Amino acid sequence: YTPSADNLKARETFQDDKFGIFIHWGIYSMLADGEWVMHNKNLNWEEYAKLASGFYPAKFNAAEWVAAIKASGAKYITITSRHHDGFSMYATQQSDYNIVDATPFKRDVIHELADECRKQGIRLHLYYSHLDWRRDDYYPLGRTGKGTGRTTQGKWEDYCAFMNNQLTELLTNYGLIGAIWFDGMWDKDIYPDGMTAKTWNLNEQYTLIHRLQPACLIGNNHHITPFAGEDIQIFERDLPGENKAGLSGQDISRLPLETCETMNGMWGYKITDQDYKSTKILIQYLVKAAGKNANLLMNVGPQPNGELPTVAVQRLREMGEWMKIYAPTIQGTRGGVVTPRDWGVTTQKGKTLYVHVLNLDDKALFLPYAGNKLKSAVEYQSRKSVRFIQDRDGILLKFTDKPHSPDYVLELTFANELPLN
Amino acid sequence: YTPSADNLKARETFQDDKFGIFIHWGIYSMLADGEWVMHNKNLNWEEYAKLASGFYPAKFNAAEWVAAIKASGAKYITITSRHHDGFSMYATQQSDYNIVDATPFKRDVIHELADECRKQGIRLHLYYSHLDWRRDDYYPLGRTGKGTGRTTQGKWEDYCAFMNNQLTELLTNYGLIGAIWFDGMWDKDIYPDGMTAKTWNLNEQYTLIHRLQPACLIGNNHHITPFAGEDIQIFERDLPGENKAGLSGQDISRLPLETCETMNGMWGYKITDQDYKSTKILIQYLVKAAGKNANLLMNVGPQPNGELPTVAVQRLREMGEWMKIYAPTIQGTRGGVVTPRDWGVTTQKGKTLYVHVLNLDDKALFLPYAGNKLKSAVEYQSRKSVRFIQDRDGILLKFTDKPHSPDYVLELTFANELPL
Amino acid sequence: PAQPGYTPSADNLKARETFQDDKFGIFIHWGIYSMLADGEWVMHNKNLNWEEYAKLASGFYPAKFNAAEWVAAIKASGAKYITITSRHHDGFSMYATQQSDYNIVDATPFKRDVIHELADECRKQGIRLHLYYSHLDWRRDDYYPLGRTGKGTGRTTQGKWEDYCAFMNNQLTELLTNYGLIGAIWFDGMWDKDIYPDGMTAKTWNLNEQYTLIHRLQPACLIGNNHHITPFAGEDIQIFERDLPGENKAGLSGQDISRLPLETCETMNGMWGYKITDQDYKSTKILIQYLVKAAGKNANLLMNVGPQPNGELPTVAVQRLREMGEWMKIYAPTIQGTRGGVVTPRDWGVTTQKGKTLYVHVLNLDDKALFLPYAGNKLKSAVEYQSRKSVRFIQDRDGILLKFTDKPHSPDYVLELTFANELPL
Amino acid sequence: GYTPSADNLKARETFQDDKFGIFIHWGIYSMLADGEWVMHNKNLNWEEYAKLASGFYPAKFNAAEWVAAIKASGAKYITITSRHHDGFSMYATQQSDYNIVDATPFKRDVIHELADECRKQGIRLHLYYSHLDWRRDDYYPLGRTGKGTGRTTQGKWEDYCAFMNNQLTELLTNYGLIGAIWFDGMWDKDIYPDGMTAKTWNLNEQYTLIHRLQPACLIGNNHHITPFAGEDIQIFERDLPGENKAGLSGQDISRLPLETCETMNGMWGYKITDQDYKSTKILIQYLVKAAGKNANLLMNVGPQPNGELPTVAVQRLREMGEWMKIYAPTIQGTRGGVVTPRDWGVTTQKGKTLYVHVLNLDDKALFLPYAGNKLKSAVEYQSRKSVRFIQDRDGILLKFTDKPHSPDYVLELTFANELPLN
Ligand code: NA
Ligand SMILES: [Zn+2]
Ligand SMILES: [Zn+2]
Ligand SMILES: [Zn+2]
Repeated sequence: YTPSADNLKARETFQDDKFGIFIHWGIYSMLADGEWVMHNKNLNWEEYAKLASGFYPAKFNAAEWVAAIKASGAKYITITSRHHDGFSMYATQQSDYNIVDATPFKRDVIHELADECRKQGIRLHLYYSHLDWRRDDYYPLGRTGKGTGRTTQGKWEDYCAFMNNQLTELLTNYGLIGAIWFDGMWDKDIYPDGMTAKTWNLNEQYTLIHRLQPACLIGNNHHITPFAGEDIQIFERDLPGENKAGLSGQDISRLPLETCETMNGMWGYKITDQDYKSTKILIQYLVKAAGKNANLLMNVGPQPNGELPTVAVQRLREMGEWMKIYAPTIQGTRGGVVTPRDWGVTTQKGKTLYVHVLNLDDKALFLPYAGNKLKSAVEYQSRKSVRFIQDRDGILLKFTDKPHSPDYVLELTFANELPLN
Repeated sequence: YTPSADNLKARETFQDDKFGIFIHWGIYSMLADGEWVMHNKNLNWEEYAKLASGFYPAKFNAAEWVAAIKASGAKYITITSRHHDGFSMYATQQSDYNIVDATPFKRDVIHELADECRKQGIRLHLYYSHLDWRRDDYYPLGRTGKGTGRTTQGKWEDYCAFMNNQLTELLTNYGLIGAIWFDGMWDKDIYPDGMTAKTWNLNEQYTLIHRLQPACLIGNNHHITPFAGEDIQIFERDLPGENKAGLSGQDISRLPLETCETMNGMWGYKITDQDYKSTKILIQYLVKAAGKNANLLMNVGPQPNGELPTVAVQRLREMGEWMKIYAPTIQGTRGGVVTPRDWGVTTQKGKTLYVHVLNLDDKALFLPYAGNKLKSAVEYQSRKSVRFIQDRDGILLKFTDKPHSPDYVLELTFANELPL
Repeated sequence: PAQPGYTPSADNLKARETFQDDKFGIFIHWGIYSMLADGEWVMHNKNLNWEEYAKLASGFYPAKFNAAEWVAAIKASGAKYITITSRHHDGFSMYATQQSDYNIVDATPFKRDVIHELADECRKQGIRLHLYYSHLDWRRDDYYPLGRTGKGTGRTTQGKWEDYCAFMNNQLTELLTNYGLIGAIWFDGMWDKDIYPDGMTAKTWNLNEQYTLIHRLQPACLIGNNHHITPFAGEDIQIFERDLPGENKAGLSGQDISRLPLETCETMNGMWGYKITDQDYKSTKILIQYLVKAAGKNANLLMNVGPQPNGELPTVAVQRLREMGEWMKIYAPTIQGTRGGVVTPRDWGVTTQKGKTLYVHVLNLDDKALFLPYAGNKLKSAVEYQSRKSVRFIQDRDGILLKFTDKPHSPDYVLELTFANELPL
Repeated sequence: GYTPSADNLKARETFQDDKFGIFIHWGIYSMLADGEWVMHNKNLNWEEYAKLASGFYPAKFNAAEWVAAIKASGAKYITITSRHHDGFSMYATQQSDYNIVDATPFKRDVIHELADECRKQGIRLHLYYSHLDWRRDDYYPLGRTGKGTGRTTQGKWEDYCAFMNNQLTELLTNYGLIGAIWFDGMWDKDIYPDGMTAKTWNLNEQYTLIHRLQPACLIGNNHHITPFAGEDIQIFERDLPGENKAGLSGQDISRLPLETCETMNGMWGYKITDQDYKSTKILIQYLVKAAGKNANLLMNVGPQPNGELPTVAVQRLREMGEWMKIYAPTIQGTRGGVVTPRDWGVTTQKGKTLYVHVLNLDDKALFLPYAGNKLKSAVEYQSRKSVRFIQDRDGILLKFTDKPHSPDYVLELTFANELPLN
């Protein structure tokens, strides 16, 4: 695999963007207990499908959704085109089990979002599930979905053809797509060959994607070393190199990095979970991702009435108030020469090092960097000079006051370009 | 309270009818985890209310619902006008939290059902909750609804006025109403005066109901001695005199009796519960209720797409095929002079005793009844004669074959009217 | 022959008849799981490490254990035999085995072979001793491959199934050599491998070699196997767990009733091993009726007690047993020495029979007449079993109708009916 | 009111010097092996639970082996449960037959045996004693726990208080010198308005009795609030002073000697399902972090029903001791340092010496926010090599040749003036 020039350009734009919004939306939103409900509660596949003919998110408005997300500073959206329950949220001809043909809503919401994304300057990424709890040609089964009541059995080859045909539709009828974001491969990690490219038909899938849209980036949330043909690496609920959530532990690759996370605790809408992370924690999460050279893909789970959660919209609005001031210290940067520490992180652009102080009550900060003369240091907002001392061992900044919250940012200007590790 | 003559007339018709269908339907059908979900999961009243603007039961059809129910032999429907979550399934003007104003469906389903009920000859009963998990004027709180996020406090007097105004709408704008079926007063059984008529404004409520529709029957699912003004007594998930479900134990009154039960395990739609009682068990439940002089109110929980569960429609249809043969042995009867036994039950009408053999391998049956000469005994369906021996100790019936299922019915004719 | 190839010896057939005559035995589930007092399955249920669990043995000291007192309290109930766990699923041996040091003599400070002590007192007091033995083992690494249980007990090495089978053969040999005459071996656990296509075969479980070995050592020893399916050739009794034969209220049965002697087993509270949270012991009335219903279905009742970690039988269980024996002092002849009666069980009760005698056990009837579907044998007399008062009856070609002067009393209103001809079996 | 004796004040300073002790929770709840709260948590009938006693025989118990394994860690004292909430006495009390000597086949006074060995091996013995009782019917009225243990008779609170006084007298008369009484359980009555008063719990009389029999005996009471007059140590449960990650703290830091208690696995009593013992690295750093906050660490082990200390805990203690063999002077005999805890580590101090404990740092330099006291020298504590430093009015910057090693990279700084205690 050798990525095309347009793909490489897209990789650079992706890393420049730093911030996107995940959207998990499907008929599981009506049950309002998370996107895994079909499997978690062993719901019969035919009984679950009866929900579709009552699905009517009357307050859905794509312009409003995209506007609310753009106001956060985010530059792209990743939306579930089809999740594990096998329901398609677009006008597919591969199955009548889709938002157009099976619901009274009768509208291709992916189409409506694509149109508004294009109009508002937001890039559209498509989540697509390798795992299927409904179709009988997902056979043999893996570790999940054994309780969903399937009693017939089809051919894996036909399931793979189904996925190819759906990917082809998604990359034909919805304009330029910035990425395909695969998920679910891990379902067969119980078999010896269950995590191979051959088992999952990855080479054919990736070649097909890049043939239709060479600039489209491919990610696959398998939590292991990226397969040839992937263009981004995904870390689920952890910064690269961290494993507090237990879904990581894999080596950091050379691909563009993206951490995904929930704003409350769940990907799909969950009516019992209204505990949304504070704006301060969300801002620091984005800064910490940027400081580890990674994008943040922050999730919102839309309601069954088609509105984004009001509290999520407020958080996004307030993140955008901060981005109004600080976006140039995050967007367009890469992880800085000083890797993340307990006090905070650094990001860099050209000859500029942004020092993001997130957690420090003292009035001095040692930076382990030498060999590049520091010409100036100022507070990013006020532009006041920051006193400093530099020698062959590093740089010591001194501050007039306690670092303020949520991020006390210093702009350091060096004589030479900062190295890219 | 002395019931009007129209009310007494309605009480006898109710008992004649013997069989009705309960319907629990609301926006809780969307969450498909039972009608109690708002309390069970301590759902915030404002967050729960956001569900209404996505409620669109597009496959609802009142004519199909009523026809599927009529086909079972059932004679009446009891539907939730407003349950504990406080959402009104009708075009109330007392709150904007209703099916017409708060949902994109925009249709008064109770008015559509009332119209089909009247056209198809089915009587309409209305369930109404005394308990409210949403309104801040339901104050002080009882034992439920403490977790639904209310932070303002109103006045019980205004909540009582709310209930009166809704009852007036229901008994004025929907034609003749066969019964008001109250529920939820047990929520305040934790307080010393929590279960009094004064606390719950029952006398003013009951008088209002009977003023607007004197023939309307009043039931109250309080699980205790019926209050003056009530016209039916409710046993929840048990036959009168039994307490296998733990919600009964109260003395049997002289009011008409009604047992309510679920066809699967839950009143509201519940996607995890697809375990519907067999047709045999449902038929036997109706017969056992009749044999204890009680109606059976059997429940269906409609889906959020507006359809009755297809398996429930099937069960109803199959009950109706049985009723097409056997309806005269339970409708128009009262509990029989021989009270329920392990082998089955009896029902009666005039001088006729119907013996319902539900569970018997023997080719004979002893009946402990004496003092009334038995003139004839036949198989109800075949009309063939059944040999019998009668003396002062009782009656012994003898059969040619072992009793068939689900109900082997004998028709016995006595010289004198059977006592009640 | 009920079971081809296998022909039971004359002495085995005699033991089968005595077993059915006895009708009533007491199950005893005792082991170091009694210390944890949360049931005999605790090592699997809580995924306890096999090495950590074994550390319990060096603290096991049931100082109030008294074999004579146990056997006396059990004899007092009318029970005729005891079935005791020699080794349950946790793999701990409650006797002086040379196949493993993980046993009550070598691994505990108690240092006493309690099966030997019980066998001696059973012989002294006229009670027969049956031995439970587990096919399933959650400790040994030669229980390999695993079945559906025991995957969480921390085994990290693997042995050979052939060595596990040799281990069981040599333990069975010890049990049938060193403890006198043994009335039955009661196997359990082979359902563990019902997840495999050949997992329930005689070949997988080495049953033919085991059964042949048992009957070679003690031809009169009866073999039962709690597999919940059709009995394998060489078994001499059929077990129904927590149900009467033909019933399946507890969900562990459903298998056809064989021609072997039948035995239903049940707990007196809800659990087999001692369980400190479960003090809900069935009433004497329910226990008496359970024994009668078993006898009426031609089955023995094996009723369980789970001894405490201090070595005592639960006081409430001893009281129930005493009160059952008070009833048996009067009514034992209507159950012991009988077989299931020509009238099979009904909602009102059951019948048992012996010779020309039919005992009608009315367990649940408020009316003052009872129809009995039996004809072809002249009824000569009917009396109340205890008072001996005559019971009025009418007999014709369709059956018998008894009439009673009073509502039937509890827990069992027994009538004794005497016929002209032997009752059929 | 309360003025501590000269001997009490001396014992307070020795306790703080010692820094490190081992908690032992042992009782017949060890046989059920599901925690010391089991009789309440599972609503066990008090009579049925007591039947366990006649099967209790910890045949592998050996007081010398226990004390030896604890001494090998560097710890200087042991705190053992003389009687926990289940009401069972682990010593030869004459106030109840429900005790290890009279009610079990073991027939041995394990507190006596431990006291003998503690004296022989030079380890101080502290006695935990529960104010809460789930068995006795004179614990009446009930508080929030123990309502399911099946009591159907009612005694008198004054008789329960007399029972406690009589047991405390035994423990302070028949067992040699006792370094502390460690009370627990009065929070049971925090549901009543007067439920946390000294009057309700008879504390003044109890404390006066303890200090009359053994004036140097230190009194602690795990009530999670401001210490009562007469207490000589303050207890923080599962948190360092000033922290509340475990939710049992939040009380102001007093001027009494401070002690944080914690479990090695997750439970105080033996728990057969819980074999997740904190790593030696985490245990050493816990001890250092406690010392850096001017607190002792009381680290728990829950002995098995066969009488052995868990072997993994013995091994952890041994490894702790291998670290203490090198680093004990940087912890024992110190007080919390003038630089309070930071993300990178902590400081401790003695005289003019500041020990800088680097616990979590990838840099080859460290800024210390301390001024007004001239730094005379800085060395690596273990190697003794000099550490370069810069000092000015804003603080001190230390520079290191290599990345700090684990579990604790210790620098020894020597100042011109005595370090203050704030
Ligand atoms: Na009868
Ligand atoms: Zn378009
Ligand atoms: Zn012997
Ligand atoms: Zn001594």
